[PDB]
Amino acid sequence: EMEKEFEQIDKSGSWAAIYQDIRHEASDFPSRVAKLPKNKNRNRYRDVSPFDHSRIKLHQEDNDYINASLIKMEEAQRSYILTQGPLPNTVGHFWEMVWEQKSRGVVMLNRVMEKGSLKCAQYWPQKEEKEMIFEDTNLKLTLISEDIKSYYTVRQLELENLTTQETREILHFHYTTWPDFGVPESPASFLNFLFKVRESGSLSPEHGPVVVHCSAGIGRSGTFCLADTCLLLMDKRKDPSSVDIKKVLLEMRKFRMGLIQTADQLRFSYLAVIEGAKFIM
Ligand SMILES: Cn1nccc1C(=O)NCc1cccs1
Repeated sequence: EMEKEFEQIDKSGSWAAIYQDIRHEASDFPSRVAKLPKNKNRNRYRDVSPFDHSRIKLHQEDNDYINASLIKMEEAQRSYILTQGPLPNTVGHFWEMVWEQKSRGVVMLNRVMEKGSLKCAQYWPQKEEKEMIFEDTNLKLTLISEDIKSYYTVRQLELENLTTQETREILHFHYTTWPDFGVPESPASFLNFLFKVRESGSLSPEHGPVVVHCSAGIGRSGTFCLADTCLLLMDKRKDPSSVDIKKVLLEMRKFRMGLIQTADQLRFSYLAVIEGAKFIM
């Protein structure tokens, strides 16, 4: 059981060592499409690429590329799209992907500015009466409502396909309090946030996969999916303590490289799952 494993690694301070074994065991697949020179300005970080086998393809004939990966967790019946924070020139691609994949929710785990640099383009409208048009992908986006709480903001958005005049409601879940450095002290507000996304229906098989992003789409985004999948497997299995976080992380790393960036994020993922298990048992 992971509670005992947590105390062991913690008391022995072996987090950097566990983390290195995961790094060495992790899959490596080709990322040829990401490295094409025509896609250079579609990537925020040159060292963070989707694998060709799991990459999301845009349905535009010109260039189908976006830095986004489909993570398919077969046993848990959960899918997620993990992507980078959009760039100024990829905001239209981002919303085209949301439209094409029939996603109901967008989960954002970063602020637009952190450590005095831009981590993400401002890709949603700030006021009801100032809608955004993406001319390149023929989509209109309107802020319908905004509910600001202490740790997170939920926004209702209307996305309209200008080509067909269909409209969908998208929920934007914005976790606003992840610190500039390190991880939250307690996983309580992160768990609260995860239960709010679950309650919305955004993670349900009726809809396309939820879109999850931070700046690179591997660190905080990784923590989100890892905690959700681990807690769901504890509901589903005859023996809840058969759930090995390290195994789940390695299975997720077959779909996108680098998920969980630091030993601190690994420790925080254990803590979130251990604490979340109390609300689930
Ligand atoms: C145009 N270009 N040549 C090489 C790399 C790039 C590029 O645009 N990379 C992504 C980012 C743009 C601004 C912040 S990050």
